[PDB]
Amino acid sequence: GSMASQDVIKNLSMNFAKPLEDCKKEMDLPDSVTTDFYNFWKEGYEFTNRQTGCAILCLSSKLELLDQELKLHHGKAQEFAKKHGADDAMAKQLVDLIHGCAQSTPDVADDPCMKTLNVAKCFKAKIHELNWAPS
Repeated sequence: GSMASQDVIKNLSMNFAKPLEDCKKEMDLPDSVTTDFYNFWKEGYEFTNRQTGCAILCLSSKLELLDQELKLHHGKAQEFAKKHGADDAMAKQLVDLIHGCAQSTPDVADDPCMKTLNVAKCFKAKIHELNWAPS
């Protein structure tokens, strides 16, 4: 049921966010990133600023999920989902959601942080639409 899928997204989310303290101390990120992460799955929550996108990129890099251009490595992202309990179909669906969001969010501003935050907002909305967002 939707609760089982939510549990996969919870496991993914918690493991993804584990190194946030390390990222904050390495990059001098504002404490607003920690607030945005606490509220990441809260329905109707809007993110604070582009530094939350920088935090998402730092967490992605620590988990070796980014390519050299700071874009998601689709294969590594799929495998990350499977290691946290996604079946191959669910993992492929999650990567397709991120890919669709990235195609809707070209990096016109040469700002990987703001582009990443916009992709994350789009991904969050798609996950709520599927009732896959954990409380």
